Amino acid sequence: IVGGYTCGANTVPYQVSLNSGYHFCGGSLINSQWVVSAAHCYKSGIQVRLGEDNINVVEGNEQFISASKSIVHPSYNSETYNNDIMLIKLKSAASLNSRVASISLPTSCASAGTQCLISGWGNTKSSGTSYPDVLKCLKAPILSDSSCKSASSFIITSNMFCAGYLEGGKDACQGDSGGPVVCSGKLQGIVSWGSGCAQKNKPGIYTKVCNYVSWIKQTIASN
Ligand SMILES: N=C(N)NCCC[C@@H](NS(=O)(=O)Cc1ccccc1)C(=O)NCC(=O)NCc1ccc(C(=N)N)cc1
Ligand SMILES: [Ca+2]
Ligand SMILES: [Cl-]
Repeated sequence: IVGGYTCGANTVPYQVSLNSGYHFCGGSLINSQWVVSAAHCYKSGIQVRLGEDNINVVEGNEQFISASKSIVHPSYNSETYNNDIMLIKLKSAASLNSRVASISLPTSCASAGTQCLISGWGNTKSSGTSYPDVLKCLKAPILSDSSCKSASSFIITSNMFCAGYLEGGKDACQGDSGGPVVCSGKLQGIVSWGSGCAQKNKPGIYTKVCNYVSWIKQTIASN
């Protein structure tokens, strides 16, 4: 997260770190057994880490749980990042508490102008490299598709939205991938893709979770 702020320990209790020997992606806890992340975060040997603040220190509120199944969206396109979403089932149910909590799925999509909370342990610099140990947060509004398209020249599918600031300086970044965009207590976005980080006229692009609720629900029902 570039141009954000320190969240505060366990202030984003649905925020997950995916670990494969090191933190490599975020995720969102959607019930005691399932995590939503980005399809581009798929890899073998994922351990889900709940209750994290400092990812390099055991602070006492963590739960580390292996993935038992990973389900990449059937239509994930690794060139365009269309359908950039994945479900991860936990080997064991997380113990839910004030610091490890699920986040609700949308009942309907959010609109341009709505303010959202974006979080993760990704790069904090728009130029160069700095990875935080503690969770970072950013408030950012959803942009209209038309303003985003004209500003960036990006192709934005129906399953994507732009959020952030066209002026640059505030954005998600590498390492935030797969993490939450929460708006009015609903998981509306997943950190997906972009062009650099916090650059002018290059806002963050996010998987539009509202389009996947039926898929998530039926997948969970049958797995
Ligand atoms: N030609 C097409 N259509 N390409 C789609 C993929 C574009 C790709 N862009 S990219 O390489 O600039 C992403 C990046 C890599 C290193 C450092 C900063 C940013 C990209 O974003 N790749 C996946 C990725 O790196 N995702 C992580 C990510 C998370 C947040 C942002 C952000 N600025 N909000 C950007 C990338
Ligand atoms: Ca920790
Ligand atoms: Cl529009």
